[PDB]
Amino acid sequence: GVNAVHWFRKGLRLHDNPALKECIQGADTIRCVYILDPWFVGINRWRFLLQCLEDLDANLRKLNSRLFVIRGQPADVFPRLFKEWNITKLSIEYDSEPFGKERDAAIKKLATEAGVEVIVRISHTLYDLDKIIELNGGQPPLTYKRFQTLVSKMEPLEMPADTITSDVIGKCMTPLSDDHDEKYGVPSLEELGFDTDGLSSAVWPGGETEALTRLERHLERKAWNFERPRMNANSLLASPTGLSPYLRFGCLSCRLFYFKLTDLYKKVKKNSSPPLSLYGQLLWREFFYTAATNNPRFDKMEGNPICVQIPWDKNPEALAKWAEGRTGFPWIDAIMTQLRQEGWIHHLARHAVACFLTRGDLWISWEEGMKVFEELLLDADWSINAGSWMWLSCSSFCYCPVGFGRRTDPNGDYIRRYLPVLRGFPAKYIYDPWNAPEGIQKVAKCLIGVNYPKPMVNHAEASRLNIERMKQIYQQLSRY
Ligand SMILES: COc1ccc(/C=N/NC(=O)CSc2nc3ccccc3n2C)c(OC)c1OC
Repeated sequence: GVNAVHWFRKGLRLHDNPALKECIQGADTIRCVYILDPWFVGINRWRFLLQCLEDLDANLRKLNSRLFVIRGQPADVFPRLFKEWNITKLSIEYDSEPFGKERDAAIKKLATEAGVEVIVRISHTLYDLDKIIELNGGQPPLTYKRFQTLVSKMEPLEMPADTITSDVIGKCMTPLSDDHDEKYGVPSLEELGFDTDGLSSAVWPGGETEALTRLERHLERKAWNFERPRMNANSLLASPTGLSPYLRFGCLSCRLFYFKLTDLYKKVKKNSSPPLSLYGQLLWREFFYTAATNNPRFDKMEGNPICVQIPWDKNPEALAKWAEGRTGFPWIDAIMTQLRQEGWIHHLARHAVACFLTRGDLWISWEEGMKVFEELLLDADWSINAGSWMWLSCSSFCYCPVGFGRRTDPNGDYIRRYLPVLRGFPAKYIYDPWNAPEGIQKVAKCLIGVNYPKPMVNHAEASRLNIERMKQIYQQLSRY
């Protein structure tokens, strides 16, 4: 009969999954596979992924199916699967990222050689990015405002695809052996080799089920403005309404999010012509995917045509201090600790630690900060992470590491939550503990230089030098 495989990579969901819906159409058997290579990334990313697969597996059970988790690399695994399962249809959600496109072109050639039809559908982005690039003339818009103009002229988005249900599955069945778990089951972090003794309950549980619950809560919060919210101290904490990791893994469809937001706006504001500001989260995301898709050096400075060639410092010791939250600036270190422990920090917290590392204090390449966020951050994939780091560092498209935190959370509770060694300090000194008298340091049981490091730069001197560097660079921008 007709034996189909849907290959999950992103799009880790059953709702709005047109590739999977089309693949099941006219198929006698369906197997959903995730190809896992744990030896080819921080532990919170692995955990989030595994939880996404457990959720997918549980939701597939409802359809008399299971997720097949296969170890290895797609180029080695799919030829054997095509033969051992007699596959003639393989579906994927389209991946616009350069190395994804290259991988998928290689797989499509194997599938062509084996007599397998490849179904590719766009549903990780709102638009066909290639059509945006055609509308701008063959080059991506390199400013957000130009991106918004292009997008506002595009044909309206079609409805998200129907969720896979039993009436959709129909006659299509999944052949299952009794030892499915032993051979195809979702592994634990331990079975990938990680110690989990230090881990607590995940602040960001993976999965489509979690995503659809959060989407509902997110919309209620927006219904009880549609303008960009203002950050306060509470905004720094992970929110039960946060959607960004779910959008990054495809647990939540960006198109379903778009339609629900539009429906809420129309119900609350009573106009069918909402401002594109309603969609800023999704359109910035779409902007960077568009910028990145045809630029295989998007995550690099040298050889990247859109990146200013800035002579960054090379300083592995300062880089590691920043990455490990040992800068001696409690605001910076608390943010980097939350990122390390939980996998998410507020975007203005991102601005602060990125400015500190790059154009503000340490003059280290944005490429280095990007790699750290890649390991630790749940919601930033290759295109978004690179684009955001170039944007922040003034490389394409000055935060005070004391006063920003002090203005955001003057009582210092954010610091005390993530930097316990500093809990004894009073508010007057919690953001600048080097300024506390030796008496206050001793009472706080935290000698600066012993129990918590001294600040790694003088901010005023470092920012003054770096602000002059960036002014001179842009005063001669064509040189760079
Ligand atoms: C240093 O790294 C980062 C720096 C900044 C941001 C985002 N800051 N967001 C704003 O300033 C308000 S608008 C907005 N919504 C977006 C959604 C996606 C991508 C960009 C976005 N922008 C600009 C970030 O998150 C992606 C980073 O992580 C990699």
